[PDB]
Amino acid sequence: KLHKEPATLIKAIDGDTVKLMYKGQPMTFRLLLVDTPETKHPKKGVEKYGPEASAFTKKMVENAKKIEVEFDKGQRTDKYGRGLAYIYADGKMVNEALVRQGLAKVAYVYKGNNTHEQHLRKSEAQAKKEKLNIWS
Repeated sequence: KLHKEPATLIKAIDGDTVKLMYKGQPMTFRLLLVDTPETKHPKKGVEKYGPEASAFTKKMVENAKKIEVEFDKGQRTDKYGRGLAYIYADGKMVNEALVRQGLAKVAYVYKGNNTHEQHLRKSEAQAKKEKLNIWS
């Protein structure tokens, strides 16, 4: 069973990454199973929908009264030291909201973290069927 833990927003970084205060310290979290268009790498620069995904994530965590983190059953940090989790804002999963809104594609599973992959896949399919944002 996965369990949701409280966290406090420090700052939204990109569509896919947020810095949170988790169990007393600041930590950067990378959202599990989602790939959003980036607004940063010196390679490609700022991909289409990058700014929208960013604004999307930022709005969601910034207006939340409660942010919760949910680690999966696989590895909990990437090679860069980022926590790999599902993030919730007032009980809504940000990971899913991005996918459902056509602002992220579902990523390949990473080292056993697949609890919500099917759920995300369904949402992606729906966003695709609606030709939303990225799927437009």
